[PDB]
Amino acid sequence: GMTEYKLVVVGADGVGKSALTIQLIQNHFVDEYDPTIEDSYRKQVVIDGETCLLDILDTAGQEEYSAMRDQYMRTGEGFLCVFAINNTKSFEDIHHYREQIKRVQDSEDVPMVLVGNKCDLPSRTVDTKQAQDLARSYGIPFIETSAKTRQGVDDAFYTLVREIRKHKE
Ligand SMILES: Nc1nc2c(ncn2[C@@H]2O[C@H](COP(=O)(O)OP(=O)(O)O)[C@@H](O)[C@H]2O)c(=O)[nH]1
Ligand SMILES: [Mg+2]
Repeated sequence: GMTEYKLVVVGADGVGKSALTIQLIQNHFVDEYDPTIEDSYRKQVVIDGETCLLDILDTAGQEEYSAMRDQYMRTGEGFLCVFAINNTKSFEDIHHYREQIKRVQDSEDVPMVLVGNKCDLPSRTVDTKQAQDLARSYGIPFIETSAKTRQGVDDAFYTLVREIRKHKE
């Protein structure tokens, strides 16, 4: 059976969680995707010559009960922690998402990547140094992305898979 990597995209409303997932899946930028919709996506990819499947939950932070949400948070192998480089509050919110992950996983060693999205925008209020400093503090990679231009999108998901492989070895 083809190895599957169960991945979970988390972060504040409006950082580009849906746009990043749809760019990876459909290879286009969606300007408009209902902020309250949480759905999973499955995509076959080749990472360093290994054919594998990514099983991705795009989270929406809604209150309504979802058996699927609970399952992915509990059994997810890797987390993308997304903020927007032009949204200081979304960067300030990252510590909350990391705490939620450690608690549901009951582990201090969960594979994670810090994702700074919307790097196409000039109005940057979160600099590369402060993002690299937070990622260093957590012992995780930092990747700059644009869902709009596709800059760093494969790099973000593929780096998370490389972190999961390391954790499995
Ligand atoms: N300029 C730019 N806009 C983005 C990017 N990613 C998402 N957006 C826009 O930011 C808004 C929120 O995106 P969305 O994917 O709904 O965020 P979510 O709430 O995290 O799922 C939408 O208007 C998107 O079109 C990006 O990389 N660059
Ligand atoms: Mg969304």
